[PDB]
Parts: sequence; structure tokens; C-alpha cells
Amino acid sequence: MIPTEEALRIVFGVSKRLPPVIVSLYEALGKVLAEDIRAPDPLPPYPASVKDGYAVVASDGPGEYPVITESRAGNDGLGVTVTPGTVAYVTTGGPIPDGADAVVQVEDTKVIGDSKRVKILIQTKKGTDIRRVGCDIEKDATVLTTGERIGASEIGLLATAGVTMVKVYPMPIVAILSTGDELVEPTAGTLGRGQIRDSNRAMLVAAVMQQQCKVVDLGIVRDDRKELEKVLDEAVSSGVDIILTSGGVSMGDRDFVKPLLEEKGKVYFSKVLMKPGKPLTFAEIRAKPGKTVLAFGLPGNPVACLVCFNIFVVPTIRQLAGWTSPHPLRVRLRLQEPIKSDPIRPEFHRAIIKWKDNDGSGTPGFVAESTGHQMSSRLLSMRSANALLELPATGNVLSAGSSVSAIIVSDISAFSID
Amino acid sequence: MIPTEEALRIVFGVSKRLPPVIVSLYEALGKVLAEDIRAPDPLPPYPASVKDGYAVVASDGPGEYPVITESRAGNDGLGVTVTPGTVAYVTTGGPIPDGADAVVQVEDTKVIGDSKRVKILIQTKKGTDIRRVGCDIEKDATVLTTGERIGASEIGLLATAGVTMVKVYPMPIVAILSTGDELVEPTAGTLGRGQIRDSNRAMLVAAVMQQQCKVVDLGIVRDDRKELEKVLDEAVSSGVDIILTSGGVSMGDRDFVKPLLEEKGKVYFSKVLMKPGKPLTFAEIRAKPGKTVLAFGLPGNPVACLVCFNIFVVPTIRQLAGWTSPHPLRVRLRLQEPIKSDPIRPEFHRAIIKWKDNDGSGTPGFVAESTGHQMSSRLLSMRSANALLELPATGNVLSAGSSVSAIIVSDISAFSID
Ligand SMILES: Nc1ncnc2c1ncn2[C@@H]1O[C@H](COP(=O)(O)O)[C@@H](O)[C@H]1O
Ligand SMILES: Nc1ncnc2c1ncn2[C@@H]1O[C@H](COP(=O)(O)O)[C@@H](O)[C@H]1O
Ligand code: MOO
Ligand code: MOO
Ligand SMILES: [Mg+2]
Ligand SMILES: [Mg+2]
Repeated sequence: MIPTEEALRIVFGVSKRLPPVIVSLYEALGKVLAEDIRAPDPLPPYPASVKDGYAVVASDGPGEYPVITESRAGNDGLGVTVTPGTVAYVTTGGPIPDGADAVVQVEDTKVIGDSKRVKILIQTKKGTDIRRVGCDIEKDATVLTTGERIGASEIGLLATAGVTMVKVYPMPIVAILSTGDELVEPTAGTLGRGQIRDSNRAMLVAAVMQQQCKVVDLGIVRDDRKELEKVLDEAVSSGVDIILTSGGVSMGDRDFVKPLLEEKGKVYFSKVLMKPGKPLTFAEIRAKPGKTVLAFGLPGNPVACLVCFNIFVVPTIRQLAGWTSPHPLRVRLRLQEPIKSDPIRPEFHRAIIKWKDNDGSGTPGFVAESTGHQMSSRLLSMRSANALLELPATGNVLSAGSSVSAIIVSDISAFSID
Repeated sequence: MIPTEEALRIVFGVSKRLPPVIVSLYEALGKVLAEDIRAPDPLPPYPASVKDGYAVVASDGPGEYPVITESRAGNDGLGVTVTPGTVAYVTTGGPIPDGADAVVQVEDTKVIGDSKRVKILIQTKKGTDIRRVGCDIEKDATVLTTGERIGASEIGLLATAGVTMVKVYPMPIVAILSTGDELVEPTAGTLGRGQIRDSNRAMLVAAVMQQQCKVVDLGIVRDDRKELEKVLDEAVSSGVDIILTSGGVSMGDRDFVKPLLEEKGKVYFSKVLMKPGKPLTFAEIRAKPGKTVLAFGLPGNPVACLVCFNIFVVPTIRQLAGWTSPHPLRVRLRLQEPIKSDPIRPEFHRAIIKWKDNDGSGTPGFVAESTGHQMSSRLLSMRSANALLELPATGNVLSAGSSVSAIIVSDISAFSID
């Protein structure tokens, strides 16, 4: 039985970034760049007005001048030179005509007469309200680098640079199955004796969908060694990168996941020192030519299943997808209520955390409430939980107001405020 | 010109939650529940073993006993009664046979002889390692409530309860267009004089895709009043809930977005006291029978466009989609470098924030680095920015180590660690 820190080190050392692919612009969203992106031309590519107003020769100063052209876009004012004693109308983003060296915003001007004459009311300075060529982005500047995750602003930079086919690291494809003679589909109505609905599979499909991976749903598998071997062989040869099973990893006489993974590939561990649970099998299997497939034999208890997904599977998905920082966000927070820690196993205690202007100590900070009873069979303990408090194995009661480390497991930008 | 707090109050007061719809299980992921969910049966629905081992009569105590049945699932052991002086083999999740009142885990037992006899090595207590009927979830208990956002554990609870068609609030459908005679498609190679690639549209499409809304891409629209009126009329009658335009809201003689929104609907504001920018038009339009459509005339400057999306459009999407807490997460943090605040406009200064074990004050906390020059034309200032620092309008230099409020704009659970 190994500590969680070692189990994750093992997973990190085995997990390899996937080969890069070329995708379209909107397919690149959420993916990690596998190439640097250089601007092919400057931004702006022409001297551009910051304001609606008039392009002037700054040394002319306040006075009445004829408006010799109008410049908003394209070839407007092409061939026209703004000479001393003349001005040109410009709109925001409009090309500055040759000869003009400053822009006077329309608020500092007045149109004179019934054609084309304007009164400049101020003394401007050379370069005022003009964006010189390349001031926002220089031609050939690197605007995005390999290993950078693509968000909305990064899509905007790719579009600025005219890139519509992008080299990225792909997301892994994940196969998911449930195991158990006691399971029935979640469409079941009245349950027969000794039956429960399969909840782990839909929960894991949803968890994987939140990680933006393609899912291969392999359904329910019974506690029969030959049947599970056939489904695992089919999953391995299908092209997936990760296989997630749940259940079939306890001490029962029909628990075949661990021995089948030991037969098909290399099992790095099968027991982890943590609460909730203990069994968690991690294996590397080679598909027949070929490629490597990672397998997690997740615990069957719903809580243990999702906690193991959050702690071990999420960073594996991120590493395969090329993230340079796959670790989850860890923060420090104060407990809103007392919590008893376990005397042997460090606990991943589910909590609902929020940021408060006063965390109890008179300074702003995160605070946490427990989701209640932490039994691994109680999926209600995961309900609304956006963090796992890392409780060391001391057996002591951590009083309300004490500080603990916590792993943030759900959208920190989707946190409900205090 | 109104303060941002008032502009958001106006948007909140006008924005209405969309009518609920019925979706399939996986379509419910990320959506807000529009009905409570009650468990139709208990979990477990039968007394279930916590361990692999033997179901016993606790008062029998240590001794050698015949194994009278094996119970793993379904009807295993149906009609069999465990009487004093007998035991039954059980696996985790297996139904406890009638008469047994405790489970002795296999580690506390030994199989005797070459048929079916076991030595119980301990004195157990009644109820040990048994999950009574309903201990995880009681029949008719409310497992999820209206207004709760559906994550992976909530999908798991829906599956537990046998719900595969769910009543939720839908996401709004968003139409997006760009405006400008200077724009060309982002597929353009060599740019002609006075042309830039349209970057706002792809950036906004990506931003809306991150909010999980369907996008209607209406393309580039020129600075022609009749053309923009036709596209806005077509967008309004198409069925969308929100229309996002960018550009065409400055002081130029061909900026038609504000007057067209004033003609088609009710403009609540067109100018906001904030840095970056100033113009931002918000309007409510009635589609011909019917329904309401919200329109944001976003600023054309790329930075101002995305900042206005993050501050005003994201909470509007969330309110329409039924979120009870649409406001973004705000935290308090320390500056890693000095920043000059503006003397008139409160600034939404872009930053890259991270959690540190020491934030500079000797206690853990968030810290922020500026993305550099904050000019609104400089989309590189949004690159990697996961927060907007809220700098009040004091004109003073905020030194490194000083505390400021910050809006978190990107996945807090996807934050790269220190
Ligand atoms: N797919 C599933 N959905 C809900 N509960 C499960 C699932 N698989 C296993 N379990 C339960 O988790 C516990 C451990 O299962 P196992 O790991 O197969 O021994 C037992 O109570 C099982 O009934
Ligand atoms: N879709 C767009 N992509 C990139 N820049 C834009 C876009 N629309 C407007 N701009 C620029 O933003 C500034 C303000 O534009 P406008 O709001 O139309 O006056 C000008 O420099 C425009 O060229
Ligand atoms: O895996 Mo546990 O024994 O419910 O903490
Ligand atoms: O909208 Mo600004 O004038 O670049 O701070
Ligand atoms: Mg099982
Ligand atoms: Mg324009």
C-alpha cells in the first residue's frame, strides 16, 4: 500500500504526452499549442487613428483648415498628402494619410461653414492618438508559444495572425465501463432484489465530458473473468488512450479487474493509503501493432470512484493533452466547523468552499463547510463539493477556524460567491 | 456615463431566466436544474454488505461454522435464513441473507477443510459492515433541488434515482457579428492597405463556446446603416436570445450600432465609466410574434471587447441559464509589481494570478503580475490573463505587496500552480 504522493508520481512518470495533431481554429479551443505562432504582419499594419476626428500636422496648431480627404478604411485617402495648413477626417482604425503626424479627436474640433472646413481648437503633439505600424504586435513577434493553453484571447490572437489550422496536443480518448452482477441500467424502474442502478458509469462519462475528452461507453460488464477479459481486449485494441473501469477491485471471489490488468499489462500499484477507500489499480497496457493504453481500475464505491478520478485521472488526462501544469489548484482555507481526522489514512474530505471578506481571522480568505457524513457509499457527500480538504492522519479533531490544505476540483471561475 | 456597478444592476434587472426544457441525461450536464429530484427507492434498496467476508449472527462469536449460502447479487441466498450456528459468504454490495445481522470481513476468517466450513476469528457487533436499507439515500429523499447546477456527482445522483430525462434551464443562443469596412476574414493572407483581420468575432465565438452556448455566426457587416439594420432584423427574428456586435459604437460618422439599437428596441445605456474603454451599449429588443432579445453593442477595441464580455455578458448568460449566483468570483490578492491607477476611470487591469504558500506577507494567498501595457488595442494584454484587478480611480501608484480586489475570469480549477 503506497501513499497518494507516490501513486501520483508513478502515474506522472508513466503518462506520456500524446502526439500532436493539426486542427481547425475552433477545434483548437481548450487545447495546448504544439507550435509557436508568429505574427505574419504588424498590428496595426498601417498607421491607425485611435480616435474619430482629424489627422493634422501637429506644428500647425489651433486654426481653421480645409478638410482635404476622409479616411476610415482600405484605400481611403490613398495618394493624398496632408500638408501644413490642411487636415483630413479620420475614424477610429482609419489609416493616417501621408504627411499627417497627429490626430485631434472630434470633441476638440468644430465644423465651419455650410464646403469641407474645420476649426482645430487645441495644440496637439506629434504622435497623439495614432497607433504606429506594429505598436500592438510587431511583424514576426511570437504571439503564442508551444505549451500555452488556448482560451478566447488566444483564439483572438490566432485570428489576428491569420492562423486557421493549428498544431496542438489532442485530448485522450477515454473508454469507460462498469462492473457488477448487481447493476442494472439507470433506465430501470422497479428494482429486483439485490439490484442497484449503475451510477458510476454516467458519473464518469460526465466527469470525462467536463475534461473535454471523447468518451467510448462500453456499458455494464458482469463479474465473469472471460467476459471482462474480452471487453478489456476490445477496449485496448479500439484506439483509446485511457480505460476507466469501476468496481471489481475489492477482495471478493469474482473481482477480476486486478488479475486481468496484471495479465494484460504492467500493474504499478493496486492499493493506496487514503480515505475514502484503498483499492485503485493503475496499469500500462501495450495495444497489438502500436500504442500504449493507461488503465485505472477505479473503486466501485461511488465516492471513492469520483475522488480517485479527480485526484489521479484528471492530471493524467491533462498530461496526455500536453498541459505543463497538470496538478490541481491547491489553496489554504479555514474550517467553518470541526472535523475529526482519521488516525491511519489521510482523508480527502469533501467540502463546499467559498471566498469570504472575513474568513474568521479578520482577513479575507477561503472557508470550507463539510458535506456531512463521508462514507464512501454516500454519493450525496460529493453533491456540490468543489474541494477535497487534505486531512493528515493524526486522529485529532480539527476545530472550526483551523487552517487546512484543499484541492479545488470544480470550476474556480464558476464558484458561487459568499 | 454610468458606473459599472449600475450598468450591471441594469443588465441584471432586465435579464430574465429562460423557460425550462426537458433534456436527456448527458445534455443536463452543466445546466441548472428546474425541478427537484426525489429518490424513487432507497440506496441501498436491500441490506448490503460493506465487505467481502461472511454474514453472521453477531451473538454466535468466534468459532467454526458451515457456510449455508453465497450472496453477491440479485436473488443469491433468496429463501435462505442464516440461523445461529451458520454463516453465509458475502461480497461487497451483496444482499445480506435473512437472519444475519453483521458481516465479518474475510481478513478475520479462515476456510477450514478440503465442504463449505469457515472459522470466524473475532467477536463482531450487530450491524457491523452492513449498509441498512436507505442508509446512503432514503426513499423519497430530495437528492437534488431546483436551482442546483449539474456536475458529474449530480449526474451520478440522477442515474442513482433512475432519471434519464431532466427538466433544466437551457443555455441562451447567442448571435455574433463584427462590423467594419477595414475588416477582412481571418483566412486572409497579404493584407491590402487599411485592412486588419477580424479577430473579435472568432474571439467572441470562442468565449461563448466556453460558456457552453450555441453560437450563430453572422459574419462581418460593413459600416452601412441599411446593411446593419437588415442583419440586426434577421438576428432578432431568428430565435436567438442574445446578440453580440462589436465595433461601430465610437464617434465616427459611420458608427450605426447605437442609433439602430435605439430604433429597434430600448437602449438602457451606451457609455460606462471604466478603463479600458467607455462605449458599451445594452438594449432589449422585442422579436415580432414573441420573445425578448438582449443586445450588447460591444466596443471594437479587442481588449475592451473581451473585458466587456467577461464583466457584463458572462453574468447575463448565467442569469438566462438560471444560475442563482451569476456574479464572477472575486478574491483579494497582493500585487507582485507596482501599478499606476488612472485618476478618473476605475481600471480592469489584466493579470496572471496564482496561489502562493507566501504571498509576501508571510501567509498563503493569491498574488498577481500585470500582463504589461494595458492599451485597449493590445490583445496581447489579455494573453494568459485569468483575472481583472479592480483598480479604483485614485491616480496613485499601488506599490508591490499592496492588496487589491480581482475578478477571476478563467477556470479557477484550471489555474497553473506556483
Ligand atoms: N457502477 C456502479 N454504480 C454504483 N455502485 C457501484 C457500481 N459499481 C460498484 N458499486 C458498488 O460499490 C461497492 C464496491 O463494489 P466493488 O468494487 O465491485 O466491490 C459495492 O457496494 C457495489 O455495489
Ligand atoms: N472585429 C474586429 N477585430 C479586430 N479589431 C477591430 C474589430 N472591430 C473593430 N476593431 C478595431 O477596434 C477599434 C474601434 O473600432 P470601432 O469600435 O468600430 O470604432 C478600431 O481600431 C477598429 O479597427
Ligand atoms: O472507504 Mo471508507 O472505509 O467509507 O472511509
Ligand atoms: O480605452 Mo483606453 O484609452 O486604451 O484605457
Ligand atoms: Mg462489484
Ligand atoms: Mg469600426
